[PDB]
Amino acid sequence: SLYGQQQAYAEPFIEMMDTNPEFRDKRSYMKNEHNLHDVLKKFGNNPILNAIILTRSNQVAMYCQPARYSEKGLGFEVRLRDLDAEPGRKEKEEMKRIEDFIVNTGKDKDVDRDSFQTFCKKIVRDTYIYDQVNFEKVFNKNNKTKLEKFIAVDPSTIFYATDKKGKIIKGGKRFVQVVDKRVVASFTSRELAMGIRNPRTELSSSGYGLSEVEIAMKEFIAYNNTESFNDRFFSHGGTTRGILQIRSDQQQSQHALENFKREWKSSLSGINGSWQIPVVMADDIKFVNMTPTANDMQFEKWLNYLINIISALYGIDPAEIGFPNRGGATGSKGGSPGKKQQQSQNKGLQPLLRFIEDLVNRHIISEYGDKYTFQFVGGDTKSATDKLNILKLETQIFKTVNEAREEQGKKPIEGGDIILDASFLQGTAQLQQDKQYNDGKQKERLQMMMSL
Amino acid sequence: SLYGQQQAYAEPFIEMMDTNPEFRDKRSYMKNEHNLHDVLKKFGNNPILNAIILTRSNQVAMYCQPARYSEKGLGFEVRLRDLDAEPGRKEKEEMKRIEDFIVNTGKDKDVDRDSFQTFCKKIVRDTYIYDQVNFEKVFNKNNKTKLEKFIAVDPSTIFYATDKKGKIIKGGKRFVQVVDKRVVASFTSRELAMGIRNPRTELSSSGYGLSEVEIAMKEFIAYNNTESFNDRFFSHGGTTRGILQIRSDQQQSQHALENFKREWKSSLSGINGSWQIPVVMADDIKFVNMTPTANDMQFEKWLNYLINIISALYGIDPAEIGFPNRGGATGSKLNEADPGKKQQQSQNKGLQPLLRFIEDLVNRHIISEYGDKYTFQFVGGDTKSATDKLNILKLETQIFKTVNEAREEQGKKPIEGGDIILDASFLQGTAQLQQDKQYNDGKQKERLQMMMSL
Repeated sequence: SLYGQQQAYAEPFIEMMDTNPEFRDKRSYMKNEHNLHDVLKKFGNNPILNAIILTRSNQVAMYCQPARYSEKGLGFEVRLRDLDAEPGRKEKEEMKRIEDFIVNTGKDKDVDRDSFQTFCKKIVRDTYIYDQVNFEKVFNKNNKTKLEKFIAVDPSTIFYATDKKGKIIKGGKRFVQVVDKRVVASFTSRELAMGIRNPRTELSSSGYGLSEVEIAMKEFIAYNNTESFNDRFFSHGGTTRGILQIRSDQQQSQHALENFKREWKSSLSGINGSWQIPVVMADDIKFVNMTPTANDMQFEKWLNYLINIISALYGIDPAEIGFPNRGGATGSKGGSPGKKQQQSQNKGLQPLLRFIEDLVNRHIISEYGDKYTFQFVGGDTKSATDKLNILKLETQIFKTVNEAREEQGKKPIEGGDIILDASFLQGTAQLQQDKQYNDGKQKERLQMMMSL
Repeated sequence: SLYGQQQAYAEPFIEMMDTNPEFRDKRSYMKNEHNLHDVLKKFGNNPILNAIILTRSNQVAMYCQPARYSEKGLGFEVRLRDLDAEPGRKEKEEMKRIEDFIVNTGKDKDVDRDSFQTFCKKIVRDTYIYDQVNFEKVFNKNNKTKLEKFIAVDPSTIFYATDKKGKIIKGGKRFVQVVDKRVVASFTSRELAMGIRNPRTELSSSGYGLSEVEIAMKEFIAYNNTESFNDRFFSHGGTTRGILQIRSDQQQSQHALENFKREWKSSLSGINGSWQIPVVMADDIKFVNMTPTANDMQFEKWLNYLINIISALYGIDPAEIGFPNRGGATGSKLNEADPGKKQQQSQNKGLQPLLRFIEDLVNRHIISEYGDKYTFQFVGGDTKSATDKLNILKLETQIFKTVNEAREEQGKKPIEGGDIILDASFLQGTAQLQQDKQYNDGKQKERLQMMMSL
């Protein structure tokens, strides 16, 4: 079963003729193709797709460091789930250990291992080429319960394992690694993650993702063709401006024509000849124009249209990648945190972050139990000025001088323990007199009782 | 009956020729077609439709996390229905358990199961291709009353079951799953949800939805045709600029012409020849122009028009997805969304229906297992910074709260000299009442002294 025991079928009921009984083929949407990822691999050098992949992975890479050590607060943090909890002495150390483990991508430091930055760049590339991310989790050999490493794996090699009955295996070796159409490794669901951004209920989708390269493939081909078309003017074209027709009773001999070429080049070529005019006395002379006087690129609008579509599918502004955004160029105003940057982050960048977070939470942190959470966190506008303004209000509303000083680690002072509000002091000054009056009243009552 | 016992007929009175007596066919609007979803499946790879599905699903995905654990408050929450109620000790834990269940899409954690994000993405795709969402509810095998999982199911496989009398079944196995025109499963109303965005009273609609792909189908075909037209210039066309006519008393032999081609290419081709001019002494030479000097795409306006219609049907801005809006960009217009003029309206139009629909399904089908006291809602963020909370309390402490009540609500110890409102007039009042007491005390003591004297 794909997910679990269910009475609705979630896979093709009749076993389709997969090339191998042991794994599910990555069939194209129309089933016209069974080796889709080897098709997509040919586009991994596409300049537009790589410009997108690089801009996204560069943006993501800024978040890879822990926020804990980043004084601006920008980065990631490992946190307790409940916002209301205060972490225990051991919990704070466990959270710091998990952060360090993530940074190092493993228990020990090892310069030969990918950093978390390299891991994130890898899986971003994999999402945007294949829409499939895989990383293996390696447990300690002596203690299978202890996680030691996680390493990203080539998604083109990972396939769903299938039972002899053509059903996808659950509980067993759910995944296999296939190289040269033989199984070179196998994995449980515990040992290998799979992440997909564009899921489908479609039975024949067989649980695989859906690459934007597949959807946009016609556009990419059209792009390639128009680029080659515009380039071939130089590479293969005739740039010849025109034909100089000279005509007389009979054509000149080849010798005559070649020494006419010598007179020409010796009199008119380069800078040296540049402003001289030939005199020629042929019976008639004509020049036939074969090209436009001013050549430029063609199909610019077509290109813009294509790239606008591809950008809309990927969720990126064409102007982010050096194209006009058709229609979108008008307006795009905003306010507030940068007017446009904030929404251009919303478009795409936030989903990718939350996808990475989801993968990490499901696969890694779950080894440590549900009390913790991994989240990326942006900065805050909480400078010393802002914190002092906030506390300047809290000290009217809540905080005595000594509570504030204690929060700074500064010794409480005699004459603290007071709210900085004149009404509070007028109250205490009233109550003091009230106390001294009641003391007098009660003492005089007692003295009267003793007199009687 | 479709809904229930009623004296008005809600279905075609004469049984229409369904392919199978056992289930109602998904007839096309005009009944020109009986396998409509197999038609629509061919459009599921359309780039425009996929751009819409991906943008909407990505927007929805951000709400999938619980608000409880999300410090910006953005996500979903499970809540009591009444705003006036205060949750009991057990209710808070039950709500947290239900939230966790939703996140996990089931009782236990299982990496093999869809997350809520994947579920929402799936059902969004299903709504916009088919206008039909289905997910099965799986109960515990030992206790049929205990829900364990809910899983999204391929809507193209789900059909209404029909009695032998052609009536839609109610109370029994209302639904069947059909694969290869054989029944592979059956379901009660209890076990499978159906949600539809575009209902119709039309008797022959038989309770099925209405896909925008059906309505827009002509536009999608026109789009495909114009795209193929523009592409075929390279793929299949003659790009030939023109014909060089050279003319003399008789045509050259083929050998002569091929060594003329050799003189030409050896003298004029590529960068090497790029600025040389041939001299030719034919009797006459002419060049016939067969194409425009400057080619570009055609029917761009037609494309914009088509996509404008499709966008208007789906409820999305053309300019969200890289097309001109033929409603002028300044005509589209203290806040109601995330910042930015473009996004606020398309946010309203797309998300608020879609979100409220997803909520509707969750509430009717899942939460109803726990009874009506709870409600599921998506929630946006809030403008409740420390500054705003301090401003609010700075007013509440003038209007309501003594220092000690405020501090206690923070869990901070009450202070001697609290229990007072922070207003000078309040203290002047209490100082008055104090003097009043001291006066009445004096009066009463002097009354007592006179009475004892008297």
